[PDB]
Amino acid sequence: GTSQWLRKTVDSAAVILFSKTTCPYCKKVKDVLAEAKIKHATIELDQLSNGSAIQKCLASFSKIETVPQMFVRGKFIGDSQTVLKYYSNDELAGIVNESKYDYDLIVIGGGSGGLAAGKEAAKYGAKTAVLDYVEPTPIGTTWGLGGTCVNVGCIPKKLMHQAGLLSHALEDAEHFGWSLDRSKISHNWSTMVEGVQSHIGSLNWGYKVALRDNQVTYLNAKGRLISPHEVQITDKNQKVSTITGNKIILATGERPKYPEIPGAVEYGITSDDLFSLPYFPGKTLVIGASYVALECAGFLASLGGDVTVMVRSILLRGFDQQMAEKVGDYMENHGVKFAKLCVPDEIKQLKVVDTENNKPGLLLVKGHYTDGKKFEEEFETVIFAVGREPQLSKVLCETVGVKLDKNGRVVCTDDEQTTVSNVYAIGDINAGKPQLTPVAIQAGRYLARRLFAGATELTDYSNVATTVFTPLEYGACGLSEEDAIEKYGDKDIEVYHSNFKPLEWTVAHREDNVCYMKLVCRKSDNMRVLGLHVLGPNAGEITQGYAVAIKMGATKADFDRTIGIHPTCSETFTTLHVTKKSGVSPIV
Amino acid sequence: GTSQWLRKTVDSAAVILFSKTTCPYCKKVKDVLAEAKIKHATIELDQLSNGSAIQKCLASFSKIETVPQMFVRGKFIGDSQTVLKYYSNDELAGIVNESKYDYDLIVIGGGSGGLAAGKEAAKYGAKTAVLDYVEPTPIGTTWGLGGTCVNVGCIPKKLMHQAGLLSHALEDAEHFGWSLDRSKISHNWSTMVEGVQSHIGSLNWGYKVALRDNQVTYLNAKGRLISPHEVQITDKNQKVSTITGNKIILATGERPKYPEIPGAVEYGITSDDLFSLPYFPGKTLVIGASYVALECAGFLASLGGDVTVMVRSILLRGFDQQMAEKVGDYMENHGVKFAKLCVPDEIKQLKVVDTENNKPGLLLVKGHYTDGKKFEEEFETVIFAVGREPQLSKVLCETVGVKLDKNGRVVCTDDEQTTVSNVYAIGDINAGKPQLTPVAIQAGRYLARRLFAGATELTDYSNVATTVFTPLEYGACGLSEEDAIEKYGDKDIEVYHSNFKPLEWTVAHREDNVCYMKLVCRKSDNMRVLGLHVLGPNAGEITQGYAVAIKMGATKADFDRTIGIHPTCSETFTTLHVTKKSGVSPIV
Ligand SMILES: Cc1cc2nc3c(=O)[nH]c(=O)nc-3n(C[C@H](O)[C@H](O)[C@H](O)COP(=O)(O)OP(=O)(O)OC[C@H]3O[C@@H](n4cnc5c(N)ncnc54)[C@H](O)[C@@H]3O)c2cc1C
Ligand SMILES: Cc1cc2nc3c(=O)[nH]c(=O)nc-3n(C[C@H](O)[C@H](O)[C@H](O)COP(=O)(O)OP(=O)(O)OC[C@H]3O[C@@H](n4cnc5c(N)ncnc54)[C@H](O)[C@@H]3O)c2cc1C
Ligand SMILES: N#Cc1cccc2c3c([nH]c12)CCCC3
Ligand SMILES: N#Cc1cccc2c3c([nH]c12)CCCC3
Repeated sequence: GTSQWLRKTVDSAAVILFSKTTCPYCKKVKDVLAEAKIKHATIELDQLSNGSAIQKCLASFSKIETVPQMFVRGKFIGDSQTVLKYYSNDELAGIVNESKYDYDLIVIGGGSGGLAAGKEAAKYGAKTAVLDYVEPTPIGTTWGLGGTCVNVGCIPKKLMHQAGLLSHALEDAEHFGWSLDRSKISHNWSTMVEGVQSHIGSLNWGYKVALRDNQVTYLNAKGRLISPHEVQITDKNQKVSTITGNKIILATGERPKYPEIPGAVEYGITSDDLFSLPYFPGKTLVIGASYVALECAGFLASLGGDVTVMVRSILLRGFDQQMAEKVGDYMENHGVKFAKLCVPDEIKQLKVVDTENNKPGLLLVKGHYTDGKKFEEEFETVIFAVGREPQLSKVLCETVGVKLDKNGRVVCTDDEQTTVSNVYAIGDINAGKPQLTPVAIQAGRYLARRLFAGATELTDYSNVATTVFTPLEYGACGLSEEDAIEKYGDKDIEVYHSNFKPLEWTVAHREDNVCYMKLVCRKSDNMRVLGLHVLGPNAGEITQGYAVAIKMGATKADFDRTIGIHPTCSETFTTLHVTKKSGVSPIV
Repeated sequence: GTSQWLRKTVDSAAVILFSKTTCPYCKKVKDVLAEAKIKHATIELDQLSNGSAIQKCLASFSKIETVPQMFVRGKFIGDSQTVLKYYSNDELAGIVNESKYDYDLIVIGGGSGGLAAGKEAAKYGAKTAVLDYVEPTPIGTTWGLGGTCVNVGCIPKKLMHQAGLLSHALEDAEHFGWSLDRSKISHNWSTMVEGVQSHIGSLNWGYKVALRDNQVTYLNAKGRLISPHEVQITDKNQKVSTITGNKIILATGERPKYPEIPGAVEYGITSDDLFSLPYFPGKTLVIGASYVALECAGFLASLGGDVTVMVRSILLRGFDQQMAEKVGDYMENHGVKFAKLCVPDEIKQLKVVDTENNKPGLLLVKGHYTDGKKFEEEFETVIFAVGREPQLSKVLCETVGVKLDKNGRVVCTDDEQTTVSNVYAIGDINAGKPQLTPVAIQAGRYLARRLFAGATELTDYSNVATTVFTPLEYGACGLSEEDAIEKYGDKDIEVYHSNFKPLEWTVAHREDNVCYMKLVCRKSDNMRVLGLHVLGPNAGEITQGYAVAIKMGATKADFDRTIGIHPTCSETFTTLHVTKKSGVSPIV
């Protein structure tokens, strides 16, 4: 019970003190540790409804019953007088660096969650080190500390989204009385990349400073787990060496995948190259239909690019497919060409990349349709976006004993633990979890606090809100319509749906019936909202708030009784009434 | 009990039928009424957990116990065979127009809630009429059906907001690689008003069509309640006449207020004139500090106007005052001049409005500071925005017996009822209620359904979300910080707060620490979120979703455990930690 919790907190904490806020004698020892710059976690026993039980239970270790007690790395250090004896006699910081290992904590992977974990760990006294290498792309693209979001993901994509919507700011700017001529402005790619790279720069720097000011040894080195507590590192100078840690965290994320065909790796790029590209790609083939694939097709189009997407099977597999279809129909209606049910066979080269003039090469793409017909067409740039995958063999010697799944990802209990007890994994290599940057951040912080601070809080992986930043934005929460039938049966599912139109689009003369939204509720369980969907502007802002109501289990009636803000788009959700079952049309 | 509910539903319904979905004999009578185009409400007894009790209780009226039973205006009409006897013998529509009054329902006021009520009422068979007059402003400004939001409120203001933000689209458009020169574009006022007026036109028309297709007699006439069931109307031709109604609904909203000083009414305008102004106002005095006053100062500035606001007392009285201050400091830092603690004495005229050249007059404003000092300065346009007020004496003869409060508003029970039983009020003349367009809409629909359909649902007036559409937008939900102390005491209040910066502002080189947000929770009641506040872009979208969680009573831990969407602004709310109490700084 409580019994058993507290033996784990004492064992795993680097430095921990039990106390009471109403106590001079706890206060006087805190003061000694602030001054000697000794960092620690602290449990105020007068603040848990468990504190009496623990205060007596503590004695199993300390053979005493009173506050304060200080432990260092599982070992009882002493009460008040003995601590200040260790201090007055100049013996403190030598016992507080007593460790069977170099580091309390070694984090392989300096990305989203990996930095999140390290930062929170050193807060509570754990001697923490953090390791990052960026494997260069086939053409040599490489970036700075921070991981996939910062450098080749959510941050550079979304700014590049923003530059695309500004293409319709200027269109609309005319009808609202501004005296520009949209039809005579042009977008410049280099100037756009230059700023996006300037901001990424300042993120790279800010993380290095953050780590340095928390006492975290950053180690620009490729790291491998040979034994449970032995991590082996290799630097830029190719020097080898082993470091040791009590607890080891695996947070190395993923990297892009390539179709096995002639020409791919040679003459094609991916997401990692695109965001610091030194020239505008020009005519572009986007192979793939993931969110990454449509989003990148999206801003390329919006910045005057000539864009084509080659769709193997469906658009956005695993999302609601009505919204898929709607998402893509906006993009077709606004430029982006789709090659439907189609698949590459080989890339040949017609012109080499000209790295003096900032100009692309030129390509011949050869592929086929599923019905038989051929596919042949020329393109200046070919971007593959067909999936991401981890590469744990480079990182995790199969001999240590961590159970990978069939995909390549790690099997973890609901506290992120691997089949070796001193190792854990978070981020994209956790199996069957949401592969999202704030999800990683959520895991790495809550896990840190349980290893080095006695926290019990788990991460809730369910019902995590998402948004795709396509020309029209799509934001989502919960099950998609088709699944929620496949689980409770059509009869048990009612759906409320509606078109709409942002007030801003009225004067701009935009479309009457493209925006859409729907609630998928369960009849039998009090009409409980099972999933929520919206396509229109600012879907991220519109969605995120409803992620809370839903995590508390909201029903339709909660939506009905709550009052809207006007004029907004989001206020349509409070007044829905037309059901799919009814057959009444959802227009305006 | 149930007993008593059902005598009210039978009494007030114009035409109502009790039935069961599993019934051929109910079906066969519905078919007869669809064909004769007879409209009605319908209670399926096999769908309430009260249905057995009612089915027997019904007999108090019908002396029978079986389905279906049809009543018209409180009178039992017959079972199946007798209804189709009335029909085969060509006697139906004559009994279904049996009424002790011309209309079931007379709605004085053709605005937000007033139209909302009328529309929902005629759905369930009630012979409904709707009345609207627009009292011309002192200079003669007048508009079409729809009310204050449509014509001189939320719709024309917010589009005019939109034209203001597009002023910073074009600024930012440069840094994202677009080849315009922001510094050489100018805004044209006439072209902007022209479009906003085009959209309002199409709203005016759409309401007239809506009313006409629901069978609602629209009566462009000024209406007055002389007796409880007698309403007297006067048209454009000044013709008098009386109409009679069973139930009477008061929904005439409000109109603008004027300071009692020389020159005001003569040489000044208000909100009603501004939105169809035929010239750009130029140099403008904004007297007032309501939301209306800052919002209008806001877009005038953003469209290059030279703008000044004269603040009697505080900014935005009744909102959080930290957010007030922050709101205004953005506007000062972005142009808008504030004359602090200051008050007009008189307006004199230097030039008359020149209505050929589309040019304003010119004014001399004379006023004083509260400390003594004088105020004297010239201005091309003076906009008064010092409060709205109803004028019920024009509408409601004091002799009938409806209890007004001290302000001028009506006293209603929590079902919108006036001290006369057949009369009700909704919208801005309901006392002590939120004066918001979707609030009016919410009252007018739920009230309709209870008068003519047996509904029991009330409107929940508490915790209604708001947003001010100032240059920086401020959206709000719940108590403001100062109140939530004044009710539970400082010790019981914890506050979580944080700065932030939209990812979009990064490349645009906008400000590091202007955006702000905070959660005001109650320690003792499980840290329950009492109010929520945000200042940044898209506050309306950002807020509205959290209006639901809060209506279900969300606590901080609900925010902590829910996962964010990234990059958005809204995702800061899921990761708050710094408390005001702690004193840790909220920057970035
Ligand atoms: C184009 C794109 C856009 C995206 N947009 C969004 C979005 O808008 N929102 C969202 O929530 N998610 C988005 N994602 C997903 C998001 O990036 C991931 O959830 C996130 O990056 C996962 O973080 P992580 O901490 O698991 O690992 P990563 O961020 O991938 O970081 C792990 C780091 O460890 C390094 N590493 C690997 N092996 C070693 C080794 N042996 N030694 C040392 N270092 C090593 C890697 O190079 C990397 O820098 C996007 C992804 C892509 C590709
Ligand atoms: C500038 C401005 C901006 C606003 N912006 C917002 C916003 O963004 N969001 C929001 O929620 N609220 C906003 N409001 C408030 C919103 O307009 C009100 O809540 C709403 O208009 C109230 O509607 P109502 O149905 O009570 O009456 P009204 O909309 O005022 O309609 C009543 C109608 O009845 C007419 N009438 C009066 N007397 C008679 C009579 N004797 N005979 C016939 N007809 C008569 C009136 O002329 C009017 O047309 C704004 C208000 C203003 C002034
Ligand atoms: N299409 C599109 C699109 C997608 C998202 C946001 C916007 C905005 C405009 N167009 C948008 C024009 C001005 C208002 C903001
Ligand atoms: N200041 C300001 C302001 C207020 C509300 C929204 C916005 C946006 C910009 N400025 C904004 C620039 C482009 C992104 C959208």
